[PDB]
Amino acid sequence: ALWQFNGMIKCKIPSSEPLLDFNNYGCYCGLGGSGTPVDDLDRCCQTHDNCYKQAKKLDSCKVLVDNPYTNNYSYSCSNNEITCSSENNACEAFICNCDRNAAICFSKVPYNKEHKNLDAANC
Amino acid sequence: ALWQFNGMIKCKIPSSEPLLDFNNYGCYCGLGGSGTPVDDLDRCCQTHDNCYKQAKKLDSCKVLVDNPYTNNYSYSCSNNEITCSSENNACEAFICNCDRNAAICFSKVPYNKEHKNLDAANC
Ligand SMILES: [Ca+2]
Ligand SMILES: [Ca+2]
Repeated sequence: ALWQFNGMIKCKIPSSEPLLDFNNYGCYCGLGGSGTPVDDLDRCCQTHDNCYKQAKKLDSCKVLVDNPYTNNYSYSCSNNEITCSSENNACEAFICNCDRNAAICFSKVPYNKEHKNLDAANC
Repeated sequence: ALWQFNGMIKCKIPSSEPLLDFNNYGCYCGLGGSGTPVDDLDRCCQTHDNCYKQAKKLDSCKVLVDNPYTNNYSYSCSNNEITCSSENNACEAFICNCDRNAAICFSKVPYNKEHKNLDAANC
């Protein structure tokens, strides 16, 4: 869920408030997304949107009526590393991994304020 | 909460159903507990009851109206090891550790069916 993803990105970027800093960035970081990623942080977001859309094709995920930003899973953050728990059932485990990967991606790319609240005419 | 503790003990003992196998064992494994532990598994349970009672003295825990078996925290199980997450606030982090320790204790001691549903006249 949204609230596990928020903490995974602060696990990796402790100075950040992910829901403010990474929301509404580029063409993909945020609800939906279309067009060409404007940079690498945006490409991180596009890959995560594709991961979430892959998750929805999983038959395990067909039973999950709570769709991905409300679908709760388990993970821990320890010494700024993220671990998806084995108690996750297959669907939750797929979304956890989607989230792990996007948070780690976000910590490896530049952040460009120019792209914050980027006008949609760009996507 | 009860449901995080159940999974921590299956993290460590994967063949088990903790809520059936360790409930109502000796004088301490179960709600409450008084008397002398009948064995080492029971002493594991006494130490965990003392941990939970220590937790209740914490000032952090004073705000937690949901008392410990409903007080949810985060942890992961990976390769049969348990890790209490850093996103746990202090109270939850104290209970998580109480639970980590009891699950690891339960995996290191003998299990004695004689003590299963042990008559209270014994405690
Ligand atoms: Ca998006
Ligand atoms: Ca007890």
